[PDB]
Amino acid sequence: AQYEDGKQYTTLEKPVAGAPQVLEFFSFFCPHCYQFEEVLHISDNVKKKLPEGVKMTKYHVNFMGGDLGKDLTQAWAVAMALGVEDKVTVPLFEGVQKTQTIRSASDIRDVFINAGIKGEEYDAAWNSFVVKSLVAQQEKAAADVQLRGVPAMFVNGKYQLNPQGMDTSNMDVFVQQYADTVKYLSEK
Repeated sequence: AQYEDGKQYTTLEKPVAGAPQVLEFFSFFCPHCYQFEEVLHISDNVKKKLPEGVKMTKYHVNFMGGDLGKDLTQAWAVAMALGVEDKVTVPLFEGVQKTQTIRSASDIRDVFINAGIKGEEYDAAWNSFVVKSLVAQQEKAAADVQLRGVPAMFVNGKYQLNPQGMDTSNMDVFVQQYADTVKYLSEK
């Protein structure tokens, strides 16, 4: 076949019912994730090829960066609750991996302030129980698929993208193959 289990994807031995259609995991500490966001724009290019009616979910994980890793998962929860993902993703990646100016929750907070979210609004979100369950959702989804590495994408809780089995000579070709694979699995 052209798309083979074990080649461009793997199949979960333990399918996850009720899972989001397209589920992506990342960490602001994750060097390939930085690439995926900054250079390849994977999430965006997957969306451009996905069908109508399919929604895209992205969650942060704890298992990188210790204490600050967990802070970041709560901050992504805040970003999701306030709908400001597209305004903080890049400064968070760069603050953690490029400039190294993010070392504490307060530094994470500065990114949101500079992005124009109000202090009060941020702190209320940060401490809200709606954010606590969003943290819970992120952790649970990661638990349900036995996640020990990122970046990771899952389609309908039973297929996992396998980017190592795609050619990386050409960034652009890699992305389209990646995206086309998701679309394929989507229709499966």
